[PDB]
Amino acid sequence: GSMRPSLSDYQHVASGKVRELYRVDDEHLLFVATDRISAFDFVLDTPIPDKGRILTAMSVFFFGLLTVPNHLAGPPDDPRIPEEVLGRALLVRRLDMLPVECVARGYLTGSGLLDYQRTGAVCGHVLPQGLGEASRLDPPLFTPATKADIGEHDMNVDFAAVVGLVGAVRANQLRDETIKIYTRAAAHALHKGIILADTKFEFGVDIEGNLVLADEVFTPDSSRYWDAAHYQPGVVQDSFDKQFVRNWLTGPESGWDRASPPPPLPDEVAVATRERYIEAYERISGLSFSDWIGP
Ligand SMILES: [Cl-]
Ligand SMILES: [Mg+2]
Repeated sequence: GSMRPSLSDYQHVASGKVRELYRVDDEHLLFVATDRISAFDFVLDTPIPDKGRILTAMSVFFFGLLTVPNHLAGPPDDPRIPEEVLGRALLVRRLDMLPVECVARGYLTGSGLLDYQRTGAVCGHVLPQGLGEASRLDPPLFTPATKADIGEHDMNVDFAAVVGLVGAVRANQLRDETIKIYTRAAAHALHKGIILADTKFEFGVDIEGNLVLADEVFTPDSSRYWDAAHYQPGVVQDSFDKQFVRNWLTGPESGWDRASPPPPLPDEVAVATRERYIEAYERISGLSFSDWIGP
């Protein structure tokens, strides 16, 4: 119950599209989720109320589910967390981050599908003929990418590229852990009626050289969430979380031409989206979001 510090007491160190990172001390960071939401590669003007809190709750749930070491350095109510960001910020260990976007795909969609349609391959994996949109990939594929321009899409790379980034043995480890963790999480979600079609992890290494899962894990921003009840290979699957937002923006009311920066969302669309996040979280975790901490 020690008096919580102000966020202004920490040094702001980086800023992403919907996340923020603060230095707490030499060895610790504060990892903050905002209520911002992105669609069609735009951060939208309208925040989704409680999104940050809900996605934080989701990450914490999955870190608990998985056996691999992770960057969490205290509980979700740790006194080092400012009141202002309570429930949407975690106290974490500083790590030497490995510059590889560790992506697993259990299903063929997005840039993976496009690469396959162009080349017959994805990230060095030569796939069977006859696959298409939302085809199941079994075993799941390790489809690493690297971050690029401020700017552009992530660049899909092959295993050799990853070896050149982190070392042969470490690259093998990245591959193995990514597939293992995705496979476990995917089966868990599916059992609850939610497909995790793919996911992106970042790992770092601690002072001793151990691999440590960082960043956020298995959120609908880092993973494609689909409703299993409606899964049909061969057609584009709806985003579990973002479909109401997408339909509104590209629909009759928005007055926005997606083929040529989107307008604000109706409040009713934002509240409905908040409800979809809570549904995803509760169904997957078996927990109640009402028990999740807040200011
Ligand atoms: Cl993709
Ligand atoms: Mg997050």
